[PDB]
Amino acid sequence: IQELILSEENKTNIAVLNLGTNDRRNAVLILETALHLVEKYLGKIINTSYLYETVPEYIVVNYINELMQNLEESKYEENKELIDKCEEYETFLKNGKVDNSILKEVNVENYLLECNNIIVKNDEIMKNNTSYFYNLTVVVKTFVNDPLSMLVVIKYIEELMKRIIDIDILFFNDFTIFMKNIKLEKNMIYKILSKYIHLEIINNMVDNIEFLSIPHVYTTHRYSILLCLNDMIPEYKHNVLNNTIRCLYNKYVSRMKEQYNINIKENNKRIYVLKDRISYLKEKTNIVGILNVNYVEPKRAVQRMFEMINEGASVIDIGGESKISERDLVVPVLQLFQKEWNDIKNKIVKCDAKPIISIDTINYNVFKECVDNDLVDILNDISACTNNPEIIKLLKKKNKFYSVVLMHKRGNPHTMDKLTNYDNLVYDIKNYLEQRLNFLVLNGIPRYRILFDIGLGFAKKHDQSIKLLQNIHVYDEYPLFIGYSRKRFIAHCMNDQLLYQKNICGGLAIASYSYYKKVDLIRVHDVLETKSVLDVLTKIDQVK
Amino acid sequence: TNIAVLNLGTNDRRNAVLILETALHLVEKYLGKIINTSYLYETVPNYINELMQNLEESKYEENKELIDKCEEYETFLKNGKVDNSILKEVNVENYLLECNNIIVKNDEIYFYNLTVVVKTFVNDPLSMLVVIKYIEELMKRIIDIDILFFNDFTIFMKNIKLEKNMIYKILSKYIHLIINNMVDNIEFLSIPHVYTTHRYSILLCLNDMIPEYKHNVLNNTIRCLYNKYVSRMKEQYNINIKENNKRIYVLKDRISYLKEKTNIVGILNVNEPKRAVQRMFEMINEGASVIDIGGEISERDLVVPVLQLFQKEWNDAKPIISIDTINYNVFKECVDNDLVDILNDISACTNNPEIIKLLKKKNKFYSVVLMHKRGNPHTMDKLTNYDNLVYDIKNYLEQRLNFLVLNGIPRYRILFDIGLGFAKKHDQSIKLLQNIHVYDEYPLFIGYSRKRFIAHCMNDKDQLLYQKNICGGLAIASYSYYKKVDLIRVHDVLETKSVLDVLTKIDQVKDPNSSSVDKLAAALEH
Ligand SMILES: COc1ncnc(NS(=O)(=O)c2ccc(NCC3=Nc4c(nc(N)[nH]c4=O)NC3)cc2)c1OC
Ligand SMILES: COc1ncnc(NS(=O)(=O)c2ccc(NCC3=Nc4c(nc(N)[nH]c4=O)NC3)cc2)c1OC
Ligand SMILES: Nc1ncnc2c1ncn2[C@@H]1O[C@H](COP(=O)(O)O)[C@@H](O)[C@H]1O
Ligand SMILES: Nc1ncnc2c1ncn2[C@@H]1O[C@H](COP(=O)(O)O)[C@@H](O)[C@H]1O
Ligand SMILES: Nc1nc2c(c(=O)[nH]1)N=C(CO)CN2
Ligand SMILES: [Ca+2]
Ligand SMILES: [Ca+2]
Ligand SMILES: [Mg+2]
Ligand SMILES: [Mg+2]
Repeated sequence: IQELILSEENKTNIAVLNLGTNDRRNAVLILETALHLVEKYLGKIINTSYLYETVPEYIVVNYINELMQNLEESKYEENKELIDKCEEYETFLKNGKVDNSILKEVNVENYLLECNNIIVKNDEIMKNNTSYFYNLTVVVKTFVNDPLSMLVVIKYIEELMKRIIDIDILFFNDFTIFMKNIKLEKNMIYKILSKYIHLEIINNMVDNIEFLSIPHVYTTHRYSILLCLNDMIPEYKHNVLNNTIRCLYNKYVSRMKEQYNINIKENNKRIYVLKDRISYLKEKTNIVGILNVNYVEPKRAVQRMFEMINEGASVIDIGGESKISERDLVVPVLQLFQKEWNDIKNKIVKCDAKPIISIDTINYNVFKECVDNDLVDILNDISACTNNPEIIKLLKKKNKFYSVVLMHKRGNPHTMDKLTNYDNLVYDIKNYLEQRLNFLVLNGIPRYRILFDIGLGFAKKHDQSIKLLQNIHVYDEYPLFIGYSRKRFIAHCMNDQLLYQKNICGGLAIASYSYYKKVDLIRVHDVLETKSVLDVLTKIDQVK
Repeated sequence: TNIAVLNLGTNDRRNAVLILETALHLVEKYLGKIINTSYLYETVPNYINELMQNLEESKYEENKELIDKCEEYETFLKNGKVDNSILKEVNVENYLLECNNIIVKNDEIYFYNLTVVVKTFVNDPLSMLVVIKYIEELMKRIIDIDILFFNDFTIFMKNIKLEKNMIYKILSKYIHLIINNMVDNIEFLSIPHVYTTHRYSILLCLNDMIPEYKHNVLNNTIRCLYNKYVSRMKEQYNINIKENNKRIYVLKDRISYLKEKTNIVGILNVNEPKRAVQRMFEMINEGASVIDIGGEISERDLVVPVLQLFQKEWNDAKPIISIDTINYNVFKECVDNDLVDILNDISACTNNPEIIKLLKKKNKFYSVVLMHKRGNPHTMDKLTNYDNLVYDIKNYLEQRLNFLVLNGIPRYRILFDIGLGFAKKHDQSIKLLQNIHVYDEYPLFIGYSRKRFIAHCMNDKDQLLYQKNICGGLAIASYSYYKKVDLIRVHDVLETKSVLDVLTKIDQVKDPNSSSVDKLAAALEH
């Protein structure tokens, strides 16, 4: 019992996990706490799905903050170093030569029978007599020897966090396992946990581990699982599966339309996260108000910030970059705002009226200072983290994750207008942003915290800027952020302060278009004007 | 007194209006009364001034008297007991064989169509064809006028030869008075016309006027025959037939394709004539296609000088001029002095139905905006109970169009306005916009600009509300653009033009399938 499980030969495995909660209000917090415990106790997070609000598929407070300060250390070291490839993961996808399973495997026929046996039994049990699920999948490059050991460590995580959180193993390497009548005595659980954790309870866990199925029994039966896997590993084909995850996903979607007339997408919603709350993808065009700092007037800038809030902005994007350092332009403004917002002698109940703060910077030192001082929520990196990818390390704090805008450009402001050739503009830009996302996600950044920005006017001719807008549908599956405001291409569409006026007016046309295209965020100079447009369009859509 | 259905055709694109409207007058002058018209259609298979002055007078009197019913026309539609045919009438199968015989013989090798209904004093379709061919000759493919129906008669006359003596005495019966080309042209006579059920353009026009008509020859109602052709062109040939067979409305004298452009109508609201003519020029330069002038010291004194000064300064890309009046005498003056092109009647011509008489001259037709409202400015906020808001207003406006059409105002010159903010609560104005698609078949003109409902949608204080209200209007401009509203009446022209331009640009796709092509190319690349 103690020989191959606690074997000193350290290996690198690939595991796929499903994370789920029922707590709508705290979903982000619950799930992201689990994500941290996974980085800490299991290995490295190298892929995530989007977050989903999910229809239940049963049939065929702040102690979390205090837990985070009392965690036992892992026996395995964290490494935040950027990686550009992962060999084990490539092997896992292909899906070939890894180490032999230390747990006994079953063949396909045995797996299928045992799996169906569990499901029929479960459908029957459950036919007895509510709330949405919040789901996420993750890929972990794990130092844990085997899936039973991993299940033990996962149950500990579940215990530490305690329906609040459900963590399941969907895949572990290419293994096919069905062990039926597991009992591990308490000392064996202790021994497993001690291999991985500097232990400082177990009583619960003995009861809880009844059997082990790899793949998870419900992998092919739950839409919510297939929905999450489709984001991460669509080309993947496990031995016990009739097809790739993408094919299984697509067939499920059509099976609901043809056999049931249900569009299964309608009540299973994709979620992105700007700060700490759920946003439904494509459900709201958010206004991002632009705050340019270039003079020094930190008091005037903070007044403008407050003006913008009242004018209707959900997000404030501050930037010094377009003598005195960038840091000295932005940090004092953010420090003043932070003070002035805290010294609100108004309703302390009115504290969920705070705008999300975004910083338009490519510079590590500036972002590092803002983050340490709790001055910002989002990184707006116009180089899509290519100028200094080390910034990606600052998006992960132990309990906390930050969101990030990835924008496309070529060159710098003086070389930009030259670098205009594209073989296939729309798709070049899209694939570029997709590749940039794969890199952050490979490096442990939650997929649902990443925003795509085509970068209008950045190494684009005016016709190319227009064409990217005509073809904006290309981002229908993704969180989309655009900045068209006061850019020169608008003017090029119209048939000196009159020219500045027509430009602002022309932007509001793009605000309308964005609204109808369900653009998630628009970065604008003119907040009041934009808010007024969106309000009217919203009201015309509201059927009473 | 007979009921005659005519088709009128031309192929000159530039002068289609002037060609077909002149033909309309000559029909009015020489044949009876126009009591129905269709829309103008573009379908796919000039000293008229000198002619208008030296025109021969009819043997019948022209009365512009309004009517609200026409019993003969109602009997035509039924189709009940009418006067017996004074000509050789064939039966069902005999007509069908003879019909097929002209079709197969002709099957051996842009079009602008308009149908009309005429209450005619002319005794028979053959006599009418004589007057019709004479009408065609006075105007000389330039204009072709056919007889689609004459009462309920099933007629075929196999070979016709008539002399200068016979033709002169038919043409004398109806006119006080060359016959050279006329003798050679009249070969035969078919009632109904041979191509009635065959050409799409004909069925398209007839569906405007007489959808429930069922001639003894034809196997279904004009609508059911129309609807079959539409569904068969899609199912059989995978072609949307409405793509190349476009509906036309006319604002002045030029063709406008229904639902193809959102025109800006600039508001000139008087109370100083010099300042107001400056604003008109400004508005043209900001991108207004139409100017809407309204004073409503007298209404006439506020507006007629401004229009007269404008007309002059222009003589020292012309905007279409619209007058916002319900006053008969004010419109009459403007129209006699060629100062306006359009009547904007906010009472939908119910304040004074006589105003409709002024939308016609010998050579002129003016267009009109019909707006829905209840009451006056002081009472309207109270008059907000509707059985079915959306449908009561549409039917209301449809009844009004029918009335103007019964009286010979061309169908294609009448514009619909829902009257936002007139006897509508804020939610009802919104509901009306939400349901604007109910006007997909019609020329639609709306005015939201600066009205109170815009403000109600929003979540230095009075100046802020003013600014928000102009900006909120731009959202409605955008909506109007996507919904394909034909005209929008606005205060802020530059702003609205800026918005419409950007939206037009976004919509101009150089290659209509480059979207899927580029997608495939990306999918085929490593
Ligand atoms: C030399 O003068 C010029 N000549 C021709 N075209 C020009 N381009 S432009 O006027 O259209 C223009 C204007 C402003 C910008 N940058 C503003 C930003 N735009 C964004 C941001 N962040 C995010 N995420 N997305 C953004 O779109 N941060 C700042 C870029 C292009 C131009 O200006 C540099
Ligand atoms: C004295 O009465 C009033 N009292 C309080 N608030 C009022 N404000 S309101 O915003 O609801 C509003 C504003 C303007 C109007 N009418 C302007 C016009 N509107 C049109 C037109 N012609 C056409 N064809 N279509 C038009 O919509 N001519 C003039 C109607 C309602 C108000 O109305 C004048
Ligand atoms: N791949 C798996 N991941 C998680 N739990 C599993 C798996 N295979 C079997 N189980 C068992 O399923 C039960 C967990 O159910 P739940 O409490 O709903 O997560 C426990 O008895 C586990 O031992
Ligand atoms: N119902 C009808 N209306 C008009 N013309 C007709 C009719 N029946 C036969 N025709 C003949 O068709 C000729 C005109 O043909 P077209 O102008 O080429 O369509 C006339 O001169 C008539 O002789
Ligand atoms: N949609 C959905 N349904 C479920 C889920 C879940 O995560 N999502 N988890 C279950 C057992 O924990 C039971 N049912
Ligand atoms: Ca780790
Ligand atoms: Ca007459
Ligand atoms: Mg579970
Ligand atoms: Mg003909």
